[PDB]
Amino acid sequence: GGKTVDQKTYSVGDTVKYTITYKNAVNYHGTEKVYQYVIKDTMPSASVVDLNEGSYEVTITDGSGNITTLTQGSEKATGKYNLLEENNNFTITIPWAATNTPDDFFYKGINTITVTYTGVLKSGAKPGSADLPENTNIATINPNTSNDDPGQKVTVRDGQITIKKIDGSTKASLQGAIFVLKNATGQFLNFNDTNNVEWGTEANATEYTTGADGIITITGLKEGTYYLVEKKAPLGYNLLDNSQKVILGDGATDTTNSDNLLVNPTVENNKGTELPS
Ligand SMILES: [Ca+2]
Ligand SMILES: [Ca+2]
Ligand SMILES: [Ca+2]
Repeated sequence: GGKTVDQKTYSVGDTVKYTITYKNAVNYHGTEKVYQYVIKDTMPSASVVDLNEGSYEVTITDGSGNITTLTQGSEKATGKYNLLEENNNFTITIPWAATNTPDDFFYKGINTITVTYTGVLKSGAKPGSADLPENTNIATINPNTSNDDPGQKVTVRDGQITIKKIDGSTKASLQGAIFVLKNATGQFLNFNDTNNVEWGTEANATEYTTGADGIITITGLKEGTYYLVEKKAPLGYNLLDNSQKVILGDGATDTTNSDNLLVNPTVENNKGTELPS
């Protein structure tokens, strides 16, 4: 639709670039002179996507491709837009004519209004591919003082890996194993800032321990190929030599309800000699 984001999925802490596009901007609406367009954007909670205030680029593109880049201000004048930011939301008002009644229009023909801006994904975002109103924003664009536009929505997305650690023979769930997560580019996950996934050295990696249920949950990752690296085996088990590949997104296995952003790899462990005896 008319509201889009730059990536199909994100990791927590990533910059999300949003684009709002409105292609029907002309000088009359009904028989009424258009003297402004109002763009209102209601974002998710800032605990989910935190708007970067002041990040806007506002343009008008005419039918020939000519671009006018607008600048911020309250004056009713060509080349301007007014901004109000409150509560993680914003409203942009673009004056369209020098006066409100019949001329003194600033722009001619059929124009496209584009607003680009950014936000930052935070820890409250929900993972997966389902209907997620909490991850969704809505932008409306209306002439003059109308509020009838039903708006354009987009949902930011991320993924989750639920690791289950078992004994390869008995299939029992095993507590106390320690893993780190590696990406496809040689780096290790540091998720110590709960609002920001980071990738770096192994020494700086976050260590995850399998719980009483054998599980580790890592929530808030971009699609891609990851590798589960065992740092400590459960008590009595041999340390696994090699990592286990886990795909999140296209190509995923072990999905929950066919959702390739909710994956459930099982890692098998091998009892060490003393434990079979
Ligand atoms: Ca130009
Ligand atoms: Ca109305
Ligand atoms: Ca980051």
